[PDB]
Amino acid sequence: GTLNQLFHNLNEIVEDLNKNWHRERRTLHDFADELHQLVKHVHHFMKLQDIVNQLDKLFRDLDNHLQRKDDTVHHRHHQLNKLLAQLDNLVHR
Amino acid sequence: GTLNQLFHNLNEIVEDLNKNWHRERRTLHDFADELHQLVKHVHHFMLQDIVNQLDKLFRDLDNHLQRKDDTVHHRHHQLNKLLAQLDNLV
Repeated sequence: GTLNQLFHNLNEIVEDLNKNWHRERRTLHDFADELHQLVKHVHHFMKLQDIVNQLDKLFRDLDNHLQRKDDTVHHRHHQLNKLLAQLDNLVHR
Repeated sequence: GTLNQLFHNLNEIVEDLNKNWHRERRTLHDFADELHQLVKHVHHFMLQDIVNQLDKLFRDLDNHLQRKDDTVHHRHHQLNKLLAQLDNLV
């Protein structure tokens, strides 16, 4: 009865979390791509080497960050869904 | 009963969320710091269509990070309420 309240509340939180992740992931992936583009671009222009090198380092840091983000969100996402399904079962029983 | 397993599991999940945010936040702020220093370096170096794009990216990320701080603040305050309530029920 109150268990129903928490389920509702958690379900909403987990949906919100998912939606934010979709938004973040797009924002950061476009971000990276534009970085990529600008690294390609600077490499087409050519002293200016410190700049391109540093952008390349930054592209790869981010790129590395997003891969690990994908894996981490994938795991938490299944752990929260698993848990919501358990709540679902326990409330209605 | 089994609402114990559910509480404990959610506790752990919420702590991991929290841990991974601080790791996240750090990684991206440092990343933004460099980007800024870089923009600021090139600005003084400067064709110049690139500093425009560079300064665009910086605020793109800076915006994202301020937004995130707020979003994370809200979510975690919600999950704290919920856990408190859940452990109250056990």
